[PDB]
Amino acid sequence: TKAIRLQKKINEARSAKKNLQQQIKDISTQHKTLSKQRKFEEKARSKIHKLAPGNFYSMFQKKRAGDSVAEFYQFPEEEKAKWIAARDAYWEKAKSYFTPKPKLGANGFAKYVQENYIRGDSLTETMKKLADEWNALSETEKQQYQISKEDKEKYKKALEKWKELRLKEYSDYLKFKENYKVE
Amino acid sequence: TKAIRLQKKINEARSAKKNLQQQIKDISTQHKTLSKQRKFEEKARSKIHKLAPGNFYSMFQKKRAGDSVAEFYQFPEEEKAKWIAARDAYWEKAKSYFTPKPKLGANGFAKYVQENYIRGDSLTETMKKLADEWNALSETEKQQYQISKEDKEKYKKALEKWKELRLKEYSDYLKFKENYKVE
Amino acid sequence: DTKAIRLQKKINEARSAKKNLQQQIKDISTQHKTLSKQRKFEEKARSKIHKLAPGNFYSMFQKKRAGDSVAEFYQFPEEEKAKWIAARDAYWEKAKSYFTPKPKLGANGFAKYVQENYIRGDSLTETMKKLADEWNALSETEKQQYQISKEDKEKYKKALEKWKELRLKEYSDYLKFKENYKVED
Amino acid sequence: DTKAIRLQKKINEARSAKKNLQQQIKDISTQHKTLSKQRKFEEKARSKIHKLAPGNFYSMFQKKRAGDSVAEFYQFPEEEKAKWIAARDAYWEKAKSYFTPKPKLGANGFAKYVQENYIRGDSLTETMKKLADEWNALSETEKQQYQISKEDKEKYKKALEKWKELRLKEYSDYLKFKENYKVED
DNA sequence: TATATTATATAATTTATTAT
DNA sequence: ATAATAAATTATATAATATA
DNA sequence: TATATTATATAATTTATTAT
DNA sequence: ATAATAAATTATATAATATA
DNA sequence: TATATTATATAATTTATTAT
DNA sequence: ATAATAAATTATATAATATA
DNA sequence: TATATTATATAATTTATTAT
DNA sequence: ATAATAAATTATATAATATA
Repeated sequence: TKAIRLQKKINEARSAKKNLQQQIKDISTQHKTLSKQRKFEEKARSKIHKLAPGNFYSMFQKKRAGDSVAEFYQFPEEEKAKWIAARDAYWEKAKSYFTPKPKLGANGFAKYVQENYIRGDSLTETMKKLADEWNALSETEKQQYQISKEDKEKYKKALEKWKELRLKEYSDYLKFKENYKVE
Repeated sequence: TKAIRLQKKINEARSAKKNLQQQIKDISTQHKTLSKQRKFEEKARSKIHKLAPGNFYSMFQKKRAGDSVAEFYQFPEEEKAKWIAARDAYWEKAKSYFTPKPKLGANGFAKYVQENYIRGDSLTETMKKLADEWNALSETEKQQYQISKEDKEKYKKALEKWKELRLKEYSDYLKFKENYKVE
Repeated sequence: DTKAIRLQKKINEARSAKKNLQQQIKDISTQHKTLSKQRKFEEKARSKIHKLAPGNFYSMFQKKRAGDSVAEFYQFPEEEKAKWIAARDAYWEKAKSYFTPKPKLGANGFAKYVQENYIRGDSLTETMKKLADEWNALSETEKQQYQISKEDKEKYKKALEKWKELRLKEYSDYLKFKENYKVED
Repeated sequence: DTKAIRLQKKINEARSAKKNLQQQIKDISTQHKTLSKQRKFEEKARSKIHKLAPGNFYSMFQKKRAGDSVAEFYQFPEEEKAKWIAARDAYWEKAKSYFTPKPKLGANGFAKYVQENYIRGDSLTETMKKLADEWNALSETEKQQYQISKEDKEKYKKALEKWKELRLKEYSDYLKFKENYKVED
């Protein structure tokens, strides 16, 4: 019974080590899923940039993309212009899917420049002169040029809803890009 | 909440690994205890051998045992004989603590030699002649020279009780040997 | 004999070879941390120089937490605030003297078209759009004229190399300045 | 450059050195199993030769389980049993011919006293006890006469060495005999 | 550094050996 | 089997290396 | 997928037992 | 040493688990 | 061999750059 | 800010090595 | 007991925002 | 580019856990 108890403890240890191995594999699988999710959310909110024409052409050739752009460099002017116009129509359709990111309000000296910039001024000269005016302000004079807590929370709410909808917009864009014929 | 769940799984994994480390240390400690127990039970049932005189002398000198036996080799005859007589009295007292192991009954050809050996015979000649007689027996003639199942189970019961009491006897002997003054 | 003799020799070689492996693992770990420190320093020595905020200036001279330090700087009077701002500005002049601004690469393609063909315009967005229309109406060899030659590219390569070098020494001198700078203002 | 160059060289040395360590671990494992097989064979080549049981003899010639084989051998008739016993005995004579019995070391101390001073006795236990009384009544130099000289010890050392050698060849020949032995009886 | 190896230093026990 | 001894073998203890 | 464990299934060896 | 065995112990092989 | 590294091969995206 | 491009940087995919 | 992690606390840098 | 900031992001340091 001494060795019986000891073997019983050995068997519980081997079972416990098996449960640990399963939990490690479960956290690894879930971690890979969350890493893919984070990558997707990063691309779905990124800055939308007009696709270059070579990348368009490699999108439409099932050969490898690099060689396709290389062959696109040697193209004549006429086929190159046809590809560029088709790429531009695709660009209009593509940018349609996305909503531009909510901008935050001008604050402090930025708001001062927003209010006291007058049309037809040297930007460097106006910025420096406005800076000299701004620096001479007392701290409560500056404190009235800040964004209220109400507008800050409104921008928080708008950025939050946009962080949501850019996910769905990006998915719709990806479906558009996979199923887009030149036509 | 994705990362919340994932971290929760990571924390359960670190707790589970801690429980596993504790269980491994528990089985290691218990394993060492059982190994000491088995060693003790092995010595408590071993064959009792009369202690050599040098080992006696090293028992009684708190210097290291090997050097003590080495100094005991160079001893004169008189002190050597005093140590040997004291060791012999210790041997009588020591062998008193132990019960000799139950012998199993003679079986088969051994029992045949037990029954047909007659006093004053060449042992090699009697053993060989009895072997020639034995081999010529039929299988049921041999089968009556075996130990009955009843006596086999009786020897099992006796060896079992002895395996028990040799533990207690050995412990009493160890207490005797630690607390024994020559006197 | 020789079976056990060979076996013992290999067992000794493994224990020595295992110590050698353990040493290389910590040495490559050491060099990896060192080369990373080397990277983050050469990165800081080349970044864009930004005028230190006054709260950060005030926290530089107090051996306390930076958050607590800037919080104490916000509640300053207007005069004390102006004195710290003037001291921070004298510091910033002395600091920006140490650095060389990064060499820019030449304008290429449409950027060079704007650089060569920009005429003063009251509306910049219409001006850039008009230059875009002129550029797009150009042929491919007309556009190809507006690219940077290999000579200008290699000159910028050597300029960026010498600058990446010298910014390390500039940053080292700046750090010596920042450690040994008494407020004095 | 050279920071990363040195670091990459050490990282490559560790991965090669790690393969070298993995190889030595399995090689020392291989040699350890091999040297253990070497030990168990030289051990079997020198053990005391015991006449093979008839059930084990019968199981040698059947490609079945040994327990089942001896069970089939127990239920044999007396005549068939005698035939197998005679065949096993012819086998045992042919087998024990292959081996040399182990050289014994000379009797020493009280054993040599018994070897030199044993006179025929009807009661052996009283005889050994009487020799014990004669021995114990001897002085220490009288006892010291009855020990084995260094010359006889070294002769036994060389004899045991040559025997430990030759028993390997004897056991090898016996195994060739046992593999190539047809029952024939 | 606790806590397995390992190893190496020392003591305890068994074995061999005589005869039978 | 009785019986006695060194030698060999095994076991045990303590120190060193190595691995959690 | 080799390759330590490990475990356990089967066989091989050794032991004990008579007498002494 | 003589000799024949059941039984106990050890060794080897085969199958399963597991950890490189 | 599943299943982390890693690495190396290829594609996607951002940056710099002109003027302001 | 507008706008256009190669180049650089980053990210992604696939293949190889290594570690459970 | 160094020494990877790791985690999290604090500080440093960069970004965005106005105009353009 | 000019310039001043809150805020966001990244980097560095300090403290805790953990695995050599």
